[PDB]
Amino acid sequence: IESDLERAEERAELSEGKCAELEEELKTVTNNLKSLEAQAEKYSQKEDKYEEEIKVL
Amino acid sequence: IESDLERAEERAELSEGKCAELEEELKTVTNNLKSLEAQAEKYSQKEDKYEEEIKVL
Repeated sequence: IESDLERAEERAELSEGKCAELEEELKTVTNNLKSLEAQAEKYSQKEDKYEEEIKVL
Repeated sequence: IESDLERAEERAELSEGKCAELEEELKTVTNNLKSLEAQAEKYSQKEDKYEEEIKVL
């Protein structure tokens, strides 16, 4: 039973490590998505401004 | 020892489930990020053309 307990412990440790890594990856990619969305909104506004400038000039 | 082993194995199962869910989230967010990268590239091309026309005018 002691050997069985050791095996269970090591499996749990590996699973937790993978979980932590996945958490970090998701955090990074979600931050990237947020930044890109803000940039896209600003770009739409800039595009409208540029079209207005084209018309007036 | 037997009780501790049972609890450890249950913990490992829970961690594995969490890892699977994290994998799903990561893949979904990755796809969304790629789509928005393409959108931003289109934004960049539009801005380039508008800038050129502004210069000409």
